[PDB]
Amino acid sequence: LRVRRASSWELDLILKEAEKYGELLHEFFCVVEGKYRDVYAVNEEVWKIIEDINMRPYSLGTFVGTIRVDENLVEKFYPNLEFFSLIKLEKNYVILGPKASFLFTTGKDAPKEAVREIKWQGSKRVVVLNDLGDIIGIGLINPKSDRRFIKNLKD
Amino acid sequence: LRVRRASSWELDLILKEAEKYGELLHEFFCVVEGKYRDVYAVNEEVWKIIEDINMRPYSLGTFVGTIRVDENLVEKFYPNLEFFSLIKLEKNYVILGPKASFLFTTGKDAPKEAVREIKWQGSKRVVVLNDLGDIIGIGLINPKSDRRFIKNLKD
Amino acid sequence: LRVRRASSWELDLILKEAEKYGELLHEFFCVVEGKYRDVYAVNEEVWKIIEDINMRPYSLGTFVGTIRVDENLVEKFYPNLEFFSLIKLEKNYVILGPKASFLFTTGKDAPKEAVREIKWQGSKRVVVLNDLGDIIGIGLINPKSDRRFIKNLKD
Amino acid sequence: LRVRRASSWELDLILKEAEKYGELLHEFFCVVEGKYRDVYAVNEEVWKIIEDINMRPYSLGTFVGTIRVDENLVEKFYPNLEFFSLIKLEKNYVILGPKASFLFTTGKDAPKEAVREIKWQGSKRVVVLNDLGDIIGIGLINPKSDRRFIKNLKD
Repeated sequence: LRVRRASSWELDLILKEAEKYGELLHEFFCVVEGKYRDVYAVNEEVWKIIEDINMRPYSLGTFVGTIRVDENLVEKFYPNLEFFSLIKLEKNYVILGPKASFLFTTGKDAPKEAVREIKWQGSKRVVVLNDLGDIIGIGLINPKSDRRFIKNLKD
Repeated sequence: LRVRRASSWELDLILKEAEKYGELLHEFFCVVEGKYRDVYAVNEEVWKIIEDINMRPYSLGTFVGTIRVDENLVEKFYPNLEFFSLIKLEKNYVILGPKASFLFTTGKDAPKEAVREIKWQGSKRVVVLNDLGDIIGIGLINPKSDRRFIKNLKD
Repeated sequence: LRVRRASSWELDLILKEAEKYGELLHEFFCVVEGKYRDVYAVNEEVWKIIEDINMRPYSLGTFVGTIRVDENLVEKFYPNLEFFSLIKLEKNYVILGPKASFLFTTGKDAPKEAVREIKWQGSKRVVVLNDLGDIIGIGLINPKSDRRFIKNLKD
Repeated sequence: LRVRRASSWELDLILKEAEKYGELLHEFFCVVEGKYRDVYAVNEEVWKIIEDINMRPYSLGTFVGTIRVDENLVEKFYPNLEFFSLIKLEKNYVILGPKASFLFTTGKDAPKEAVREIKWQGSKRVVVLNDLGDIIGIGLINPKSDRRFIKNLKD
């Protein structure tokens, strides 16, 4: 592993992803060149340090996902759920009732009737909130389906 | 311990507290009559059940604080930090920078220069947010002080 | 959906799994008959209640995995990581150094040189501990390989 | 603020405390000279770095407590609960039943009848485990009392 600050390109990929949902509140990222490019949210100090000193991933901050080239030969940032804690959430989310929220955390899809609020602006992937506004996972909207309207991806 | 649904009075005390900060998103509470009255956020089903069946505190839901009579012989709800996860936060909070946020979680007060945003409407106790908008504790505003502008109460 | 206490057979499937690793410390389980049989660790009181009163999964306790029929037409309990918190761990585990432990939590396999201790007794799946003895995930031992000796399954 | 590796003396104060309970599994600590000396468990890499580069507390690792001079003018390390995650626990602990464990996490003392196991070797402060062997807090043994045999200190 080489560990470095994120490239301008990589930041844009990370930003593109965050901006599907809202405002990216966190500025500083490092990349761990492994098999794939792992993205860490780092504090400003670590971001500064990493210029002069290689640091191991366990000293960096928070792993928030990976950059890979997808099927279409398009580089994408693939966030983990932790990445979403960096976002002031504004859109492409659904709020589920408490029962459905709970079930969602067990890997269950959510039915449409369980959706209390949806603010959807296009994204396939939506942030799934429980009824307390907390992120419980990421879901795949299934615009046509009812029982499985929000397909469980991550929880 | 008798375990019961919260009284209308007790709900009002709980609501009074939540409404210093925003909208109480959670409706159902039980009270565990111990030495003091412990408040649990319970789901609707448990709230319904508790009518017919005593349940032990470990089956109820989330302990969110205690009702006691304060110094002025005034009954107050004393929330724990968990109570605040029930509130759509709107006011009486401060947002700290990441460095100060971190230190706050170690029990440190926050200086005024660390305050990135304050939406204060009167309360002595403010919700302290980190720079990601997450609740890191409760603070006592010290309107006149600088180094200890937000006194650490809970984190 | 039907929620009931776990059958004798289901308890054996659960116990079989726990006993690969150690002593199952938790006695009481319920099953939620959904698409698949989901297993909840419940407290004794809930286990008692669920006799006379249906409860919803969000009132039950802790989701710990699912019973399904595998490829061999053999019923198996598939634990999630939370299940392992119910086990006094004794065997089929590895302990990783801190660097490898951290990386494991990011979905990385662990190399053999990272294994500080292994107490392996046959199981494909091993509990992966960090250097503090805390469960960080489950891994697939690849006895013959070096770079990917512990294949990451869950973390 | 000055951030440095822990002194030999400070390491002894930390080790003294850990060794009341078992084996300190973590070797590397830094100290943040604030109002008091705050102790951070840091990884080896950070411990190495902190030689040549000041880092802020938010980059260090895990805050585990504070060194202060007590009433007897004796320097002591005061751990927080997180410190105990660094210890292979061997002694000065009690194990509580699940009901009492839960109540303990709400700040309640534990009665003697709730103690399932006690391995006590002298310490006023005992690690309190739940019935799954997980640390739920620290308690003050009140050898002579029954209702409040384990006084709740931290949970």
